[PDB]
Amino acid sequence: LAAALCQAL
Ligand SMILES: [Pb+2]
Repeated sequence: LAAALCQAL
């Protein structure tokens, strides 16, 4: 979940 968000941003 944390990774997904870092990538998105
Ligand atoms: Pb991250």
